Amino acid sequence: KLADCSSKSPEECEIFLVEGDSAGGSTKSGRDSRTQAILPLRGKILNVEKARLDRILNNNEIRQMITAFGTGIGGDFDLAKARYHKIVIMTDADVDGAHIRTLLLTFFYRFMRPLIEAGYVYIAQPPTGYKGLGEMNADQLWETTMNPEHRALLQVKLEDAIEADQTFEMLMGDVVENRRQFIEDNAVYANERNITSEMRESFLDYAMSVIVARALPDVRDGLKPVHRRILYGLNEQGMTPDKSYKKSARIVGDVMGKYHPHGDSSIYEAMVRMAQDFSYRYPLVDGQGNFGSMDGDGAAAMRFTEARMTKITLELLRDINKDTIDFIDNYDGNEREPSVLPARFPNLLANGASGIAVGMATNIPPHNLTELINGVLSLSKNPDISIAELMEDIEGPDFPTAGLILGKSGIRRAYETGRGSIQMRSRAVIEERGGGRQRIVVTEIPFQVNKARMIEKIAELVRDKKIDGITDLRDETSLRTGVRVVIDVRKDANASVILNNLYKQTPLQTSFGVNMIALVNGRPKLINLKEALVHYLEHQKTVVRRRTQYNLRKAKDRAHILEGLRIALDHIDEIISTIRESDTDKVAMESLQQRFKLSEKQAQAILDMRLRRLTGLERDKIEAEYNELLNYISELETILADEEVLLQLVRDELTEIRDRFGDDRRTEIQLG
Amino acid sequence: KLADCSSKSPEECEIFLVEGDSAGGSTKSGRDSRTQAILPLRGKILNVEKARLDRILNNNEIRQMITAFGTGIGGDFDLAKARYHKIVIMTDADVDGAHIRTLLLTFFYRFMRPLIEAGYVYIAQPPTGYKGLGEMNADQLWETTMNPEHRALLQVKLEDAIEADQTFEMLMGDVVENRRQFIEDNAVYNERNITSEMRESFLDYAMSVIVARALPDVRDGLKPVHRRILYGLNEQGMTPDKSYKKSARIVGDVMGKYHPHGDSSIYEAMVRMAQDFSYRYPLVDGQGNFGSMDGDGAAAMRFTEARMTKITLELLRDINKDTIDFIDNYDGNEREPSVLPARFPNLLANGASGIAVGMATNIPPHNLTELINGVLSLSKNPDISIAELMEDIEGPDFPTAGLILGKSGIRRAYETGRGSIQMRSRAVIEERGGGRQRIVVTEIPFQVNKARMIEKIAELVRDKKIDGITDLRDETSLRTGVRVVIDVRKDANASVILNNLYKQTPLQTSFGVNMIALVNGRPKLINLKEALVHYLEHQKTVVRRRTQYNLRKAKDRAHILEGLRIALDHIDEIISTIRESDTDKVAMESLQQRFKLSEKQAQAILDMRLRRLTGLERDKIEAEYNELLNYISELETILADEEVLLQLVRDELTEIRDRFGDDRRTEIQL
DNA sequence: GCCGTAGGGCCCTACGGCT
DNA sequence: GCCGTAGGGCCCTACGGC
Ligand SMILES: O=C(NCCCN1CCN(c2nccc3ccccc23)CC1)c1ccccc1
Ligand SMILES: *O[C@H]1C[C@H](n2cnc3c(N)ncnc32)O[C@@H]1COC(=O)O
Ligand SMILES: Nc1ncnc2c1ncn2[C@H]1C[C@H](O)[C@@H](COC(=O)O)O1
Ligand SMILES: [Mn+2]
Repeated sequence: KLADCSSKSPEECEIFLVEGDSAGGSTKSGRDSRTQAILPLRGKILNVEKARLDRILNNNEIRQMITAFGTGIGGDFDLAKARYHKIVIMTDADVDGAHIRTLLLTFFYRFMRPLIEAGYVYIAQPPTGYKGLGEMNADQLWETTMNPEHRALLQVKLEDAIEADQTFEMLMGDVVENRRQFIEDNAVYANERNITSEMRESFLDYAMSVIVARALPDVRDGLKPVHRRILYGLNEQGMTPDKSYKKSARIVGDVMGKYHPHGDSSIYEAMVRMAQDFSYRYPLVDGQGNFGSMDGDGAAAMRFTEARMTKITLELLRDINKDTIDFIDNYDGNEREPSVLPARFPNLLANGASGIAVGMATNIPPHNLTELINGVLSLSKNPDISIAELMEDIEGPDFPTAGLILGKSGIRRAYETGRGSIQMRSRAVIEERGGGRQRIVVTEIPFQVNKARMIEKIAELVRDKKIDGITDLRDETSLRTGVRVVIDVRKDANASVILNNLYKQTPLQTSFGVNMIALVNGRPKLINLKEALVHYLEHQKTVVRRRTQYNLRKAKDRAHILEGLRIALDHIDEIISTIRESDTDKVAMESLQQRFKLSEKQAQAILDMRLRRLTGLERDKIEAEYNELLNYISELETILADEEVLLQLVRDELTEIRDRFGDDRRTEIQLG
Repeated sequence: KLADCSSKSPEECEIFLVEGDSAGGSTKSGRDSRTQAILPLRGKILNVEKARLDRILNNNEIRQMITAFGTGIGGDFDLAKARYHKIVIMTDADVDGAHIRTLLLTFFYRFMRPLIEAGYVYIAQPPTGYKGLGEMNADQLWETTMNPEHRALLQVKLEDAIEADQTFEMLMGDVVENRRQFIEDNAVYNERNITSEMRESFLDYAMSVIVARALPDVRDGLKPVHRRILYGLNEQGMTPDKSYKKSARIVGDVMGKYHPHGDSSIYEAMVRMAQDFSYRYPLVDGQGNFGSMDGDGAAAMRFTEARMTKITLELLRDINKDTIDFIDNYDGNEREPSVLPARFPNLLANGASGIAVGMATNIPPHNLTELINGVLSLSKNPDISIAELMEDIEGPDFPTAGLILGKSGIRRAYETGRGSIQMRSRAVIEERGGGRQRIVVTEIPFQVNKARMIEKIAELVRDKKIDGITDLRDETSLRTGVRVVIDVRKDANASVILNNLYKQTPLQTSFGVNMIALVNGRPKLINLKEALVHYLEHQKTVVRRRTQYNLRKAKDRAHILEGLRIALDHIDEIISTIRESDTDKVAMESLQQRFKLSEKQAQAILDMRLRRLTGLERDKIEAEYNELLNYISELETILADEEVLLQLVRDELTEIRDRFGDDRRTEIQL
């Protein structure tokens, strides 16, 4: 793995650390080989501030580095035996390289301090706008970043042992609470180097990145960027329900050239999760081929699979090209993307969310679309509606895997505060199997409980004689039968006691521990149910208001044009003779505007008209269209005038989603 | 790996063998778990007929299959110890599936023969046109392939143990000539019998590899996966003037439209085309880490970026002018080119290597200036000898430079299509001070890993097989270019060590020329005069069809323009006519009726916008027709005479030589 | 120790002809 | 034992809560 330099003279040799081999080859092809050694790593390195010494010292990349440096570590560390006098960090110019970078400083800091103290450690500054250094051309990497004559290494300064320790303790250490509070305080949601300055800046930039632009969903359409991009990716290449499937690999290439500069499996498996009906309560993707199973199996590889939108997914993208939502430059400015989807149903809650961020994490369960909506409706009529009153409509989450939820206290605590624990329970019955003996039949398991892994924890529990009663465990699941897991019982054993044991002892009963965080105005926030429904319904007010302002503007732009087309066709031949006497396109435009009182666009419209638009009935079609538009226009000014009318539309259109898409509660909420 | 079934009665238990987890996942889903086990393998299993008995038993997949059957092997076999009374071969429905099939049988037949005797070996029948079984939903894989009520299996039948021994030895044994002679022999361009499957299946594989994988086309020099690559770039306008599109987009364009195969096959093959130490006239221009002379792979395709070079435009030039026959891609959803115009002789310029089935090919690059001088000579002399030609084309011309030792292998190679040609690094001895010397190498042979080469040397010094060396450094720099230094012990002879380096290490290597290409969709060993004769014949046709095409299009455009011209003449009559027809269709009939126009001159008049009644625009129409009229009669000239035509191919060939023709890199020492 | 978006990469097979 | 298209798949790491 080590491409070493040739000179064995420490003082003038330096070593570069890079994220892996894609970067290695460009750095090996660009280095001055005499004095510069290259070490590739393997992406995210161990956080050593967190992991203990047996893990540390048995980690492949740390070993190589210690070896590489010849210094030993900790006590043993010694500065004379250093094989290089410049150890240079040179990670991707991206937030994930900024993190790797803090992961290395932490490591150097806890095991190789004297090294930062002799001023041996440096950070390299490659130019932004590449995905990794494996995207740079050889010379260019060398010239802007590795050539000792034009390059700009930041040398790492340690100024205060006290400050440094604390810094590290907070940012990299296991206590999430002080790392979280570091963020709230410093976050702004919109050449020698001080190691504390660097650690603080670099980890923040990564945290703020992970929080707003990765791991947590938006309140308004329920999605995290990758899902938004994918789903935006499909829409743009109209890979719609009524059209045939399309190749998983083209979709993912497209999405990764255009909206998502992250790896292909982070994206392809995002798309798969959206296709699985045991993951999404209302699947957003339609899946052709092997897309996984409840025994944890991965999808086929993405050359085999094909996909397109679910019908429900169109209701997220409806009204998108009517100015409803702001577009933003994508990562490289060659392309535009939606900052949010219209989302004509409350996605966040219906399909829920799970996500791990920094200094926090989120976990929102799925719900039943019929309930949500009826709930949104009640609140549309009563801004003061209480949480007791919402749970008349929304009984509680509703899993794609169904099963039971034991009681309303947890639901209640979690809808009131955004936090609470809900005990999920498999659907199990006890039934006879002939010969005077019984069995347990579970046919439904909790949400996010791997069945084969649960079926092994059970086998394990009987293998290790921690449970008396069980005579055989089989998995009789199939497409025909559905999920069917059978557990025989030994003759005469009570089977209720045995089932109950399994609930306490196995994932057969799991706790979903709700933590309803989502992105409210690009800043993360713990919300309870009413907050969530309010932001969403605030979002629909803007989606309809803006679609209607759009249509009105469009409608007026048209009627102006028909005002001009009417006049052509009412003066046709003197229009024709105006054009013919004139030589250039501009001089014609000059003459019509002035002659028949036109605007630029009208004259322009008149000049773009085909002769087939002069056939006889054409005049009338026009007049017929002008009048209906005037009507139309009037209506849309009604709807922007009266807030109640505006908010009455939203309902109507909401009432129509429910009608078309709403389905029966799957998960039962036993009480007691 | 094995997903077992619930029952322990082999009676009713059967086990389905698939390609992997892409395919196993869709099979695990669709199965009846009671009676139906699944062992997923991993791609091509070892060919036992060419393997050693130690290797075979160590082999992971082999072992899992043995355990699965639980019957032991050879003399320790036991038919009463069989865990499933039906073993089912359920591979992808593609040539490689077939291949894997044949391989699996070979294992069965050599070690578990009594399993085919006992009637325990079956072959499943998934539907065709899926890349894998993983492309299939579970339920649909169940209704077709796995459900006892609908599935149509084949019980593999052994009939004659001796034709089956001769047959396995022939197809899967390590003597090509028989296997080759089998393809030639058989090449055309329920219950089942084992021999009869083996021939038909191996033949489906071999034939696929030979015509649609491993062998270039004598016309454009391209394997299918390269051609598809260059068209993918064309059909996304990824041209050199435009910026650099991401490697993942292309690779994804190509896969789904064109090439139903692994994405690492594509990207690596597009990679090769960007590297200036591999291609003599690099076809792809890449932004980022594209590998090294030291064996370094390219960077992952999420990072790298690429477009056409300038010279690939020439391979593609006029592709869309019906210069070439399009054909239906794999799934019937797109059109892809059978071949590219190839406006310079790519096959020979960039050369080619591919390991086929029953045959291989290995052709070297050449210098484009000489190649084109060659073709010119041939155009004005059909009866030119390989030797005449050789006055133009000295010999090959590697992109890595170096020295060729002699002309005899070359001569041989162009007369017959086969020969050895000995390649040497360019190397020189020079002082370093103090009497002492070094050896400094600067170009190295084609296809030689500069790193592997150095290590080999370092192993030889350490093991003392080579004497008189005191150091060994690679001082290659992008700035100074390739530079390998070897420090001779004082007083030692440097020229002897050197000729010792050339005997023992890749410093000298041989290229074994073997010029097998596809001539009319059929694999053939050709020679220099045929490589160039089949190229010229392709130029004649490419250019003749374009100039035909270009004439059909002008004559159509002329026609329409004679329409617009009549409109402008009688414009107020036209107005009149159109205003007094209620509908378009009634205008259309009246306009044709009225002014003696064809159906198309009328639509185009109905289409004309008004802006085209302005003075400039009027003149614009008159310019187009006089110009095009004159163009037409030029096209008509060319087509009238084979010689004016041929001379055109020469003036176009000459232009390209002029523009991209470059200096010789490899020296031929007499 | 697993839920799910992120960074990062390596190894078995077939096939032919040269060494 | 390498060359070059093909079949096929696996492991490490961060991050937070339970
Ligand atoms: O970026 C894309 N593909 C990347 C190829 C991913 N390889 C897929 C298979 N890989 C591996 N699979 C199993 C085991 C592995 C073990 C070591 C290294 C790679 C492995 C390594 C990564 C892509 C493909 C098509 C369209 C868009 C992107
Ligand atoms: O690395 C092994 C393979 C190499 N080798 C080169 N050429 C041959 C041929 N023709 N046959 C066998 N091996 C060849 O030599 C090394 C040792 O050989 C084996 O054990 O295979
Ligand atoms: N809620 C929980 N908290 C901590 N460990 C849990 C856990 N659930 C399962 N485990 C397993 C994982 C490890 O095998 C081991 C201890 O944790 C550890 O050291 O990583 O126990
Ligand atoms: Mn429990």
